[PDB]
Amino acid sequence: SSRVIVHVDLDCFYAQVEMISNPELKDKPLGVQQKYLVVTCNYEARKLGVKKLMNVRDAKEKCPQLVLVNGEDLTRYREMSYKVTELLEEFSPVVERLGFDENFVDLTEMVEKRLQQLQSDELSAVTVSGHVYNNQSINLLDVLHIRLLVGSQIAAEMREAMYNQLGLTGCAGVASNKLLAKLVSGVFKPNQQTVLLPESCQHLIHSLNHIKEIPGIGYKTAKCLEALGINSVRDLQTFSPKILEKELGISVAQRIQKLSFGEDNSPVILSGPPQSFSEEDSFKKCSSEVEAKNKIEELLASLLNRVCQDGRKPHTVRLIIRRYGRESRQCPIPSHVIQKLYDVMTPMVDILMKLFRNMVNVKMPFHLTLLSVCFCNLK
DNA sequence: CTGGGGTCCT
DNA sequence: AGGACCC
Ligand SMILES: Nc1ccn([C@H]2C[C@H](O)[C@@H](COP(=O)(O)NP(=O)(O)OP(=O)(O)O)O2)c(=O)n1
Ligand SMILES: [Mn+2]
Ligand SMILES: [Mn+2]
Ligand SMILES: [Mn+2]
Repeated sequence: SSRVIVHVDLDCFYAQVEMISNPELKDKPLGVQQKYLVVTCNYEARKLGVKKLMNVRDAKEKCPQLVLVNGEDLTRYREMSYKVTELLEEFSPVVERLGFDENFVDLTEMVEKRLQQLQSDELSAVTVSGHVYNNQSINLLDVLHIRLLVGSQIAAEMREAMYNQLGLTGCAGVASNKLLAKLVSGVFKPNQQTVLLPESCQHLIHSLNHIKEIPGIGYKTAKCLEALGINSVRDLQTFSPKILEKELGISVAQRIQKLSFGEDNSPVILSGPPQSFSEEDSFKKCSSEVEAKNKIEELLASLLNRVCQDGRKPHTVRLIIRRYGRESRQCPIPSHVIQKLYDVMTPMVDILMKLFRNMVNVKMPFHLTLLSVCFCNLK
C-alpha cells in the first residue's frame, strides 16, 4: 500500500528564468516585479532582506540597489514550466502540476522495477542521495527505507536532468504521500533535496508553527480555526471531530484533520494539457468602455495565438471584472467561430462586449480595476 | 504599493 | 456564478 512520491519545486522560478535570459543579472540582487509587487527575488536579494511578495517600495527600502525586471508577461515562464513537466513525464508518465513551478511524481512503480533488478549483495549498497530529514538513521533492512532511498536516487537523476537539459535548479522531497513530499521538499533550500523516513513524519508535521502552513488549509479555513482556539498542528490533531464537522462541513473537517496527522491518500493525477487559458490586466482605473474594449481586444489577441498553438479549441469564454469582489459572465462560443480557428477577432470582441455591459452600467459612471478573459471548456 | 496566473467543488 | 484552494 505504501507509495514513493516526489515533489519538485523550482528555485526562485521567475527570477531564475530572467537570470537565464540575461546573465548580467546573475550576480546582482534581482527581483521580478508585477505592478507594485516583487513577486519573487533571487537568493542574492534574499540575503539582503528581500522577501517573496514584498512591495516594490519595501523591497527597495530594504535593498536600494535591487535590480527589478518586469514579469507581467508569463510567456517565458509558462514555456519553461511545461518543459519541466515534460521532462519529468519521461521518467513516469503520471505527473501532477501545482502552479507553474511544482510537480508531483509517483515513483512507486519505478522504485519497484529498480529493486527487482537488484541482487541481494547490493541491497546493502543502497545509499541515500541528498539529505535525510532530521538526520534519521537508515535501517537497510527496512524495506520502506530502501524504497525511499531509491526514490531519492531517482529524485537526484531528475534534478540533474533538469539542470543538464534545461539549465534549471530546484528542490525535491521524497516521502510516502503528496503532503509529506511537499512539506519536506522545502527543508533544505535552495537546489537541494530531502527524504523523509516514516519514523520522522510526526517530527516534520510538528515542526510547523501554524496550521495555515499545511497545504489545503487556506486563508478562510485558518481564520475559522483560529476563532475556535486552534493554532498548533496538535490543536487540530486533538480537536473534536464533531465540532469540526459542524463548523466546516464533513469533507473539509475530515480531510484537514487527517492532514494534521500527515495522512494524505490523494493520488498523483496526470495534469496533462491545461484546462483553461486566461489573461488578466490590472490598472488603477477603467471608466470608458471603448477603453475597456481596447484592454479586452489586447487580452484576446494573445489568447487567440496561444489557443491556436495548443491545437485544441475552446467551447466557452468568460469575462471577469473587479469594481473599485470579483464578478464574471461566461457564454458558449458559437460553432462557426470555433471552426474558423479568417477574422475571428471582431465577433469575439462583440460577444465579450455584450457580456461586459451585462455586468457594468455605462449610463452610470463606473470604476473598474481588473479585466480578465478566460478560454475554457477545451476539446 | 495586492500579480498573474491556475485547479476543482458547490 | 461564485468560492475555496494552490503557486
Ligand atoms: N503568489 C504567487 C506565488 C508565486 N508566483 C510565481 C513567482 C514564483 O517565482 C513562482 C513559484 O512560486 P514559489 O515556489 O512559491 N516562489 P519561488 O519559486 O520564486 O522561490 P522558492 O522559494 O521556491 O525558491 O510563481 C506568483 O506569481 N504569485
Ligand atoms: Mn513553488
Ligand atoms: Mn519555487
Ligand atoms: Mn495553506
